[PDB]
Amino acid sequence: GSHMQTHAARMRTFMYWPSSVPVQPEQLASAGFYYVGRNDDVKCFCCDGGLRCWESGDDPWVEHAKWFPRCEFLIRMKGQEFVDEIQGRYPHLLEQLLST
Ligand SMILES: C[C@@H]1CN(CC(=O)N2CC(C)(C)c3ncc(Cc4ccc(F)cc4)cc32)[C@@H](CN2CCOC[C@H]2C)C[NH2+]1
Ligand SMILES: [Zn+2]
Repeated sequence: GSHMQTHAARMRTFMYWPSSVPVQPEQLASAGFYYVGRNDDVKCFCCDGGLRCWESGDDPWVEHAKWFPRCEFLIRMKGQEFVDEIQGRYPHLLEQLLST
């Protein structure tokens, strides 16, 4: 999309985020997601991928890589190797583990 490109702008959309959803605004906004204003529906500012029905223990970066692996914002922030491993591809696991 053309909006919500900054972390601060994404955070502002969470003003009416329901307090009972077990995933928090900071986690979502960091992973590129902003609140669309209905239920627990979020969208990525970059790939426009939509996610809902957040569950306790969900990791927004893992959900981003599981559903929208070609997102250029996801790749810039987390790197192609992170996305590959979420997609079940491990030819570069040792180097990944070593590098960090
Ligand atoms: C966090 C986790 C996500 N998960 C998948 C999910 O949310 N995806 C996967 C898919 C990309 C196929 C998809 N496409 C449309 C919508 C709808 C939408 C959401 C936001 C929005 F702004 C506008 C529309 C959701 C959605 C949940 C399980 N989902 C729940 C829905 O049915 C599919 C199922 C697999 C569990 N929680
Ligand atoms: Zn995205």
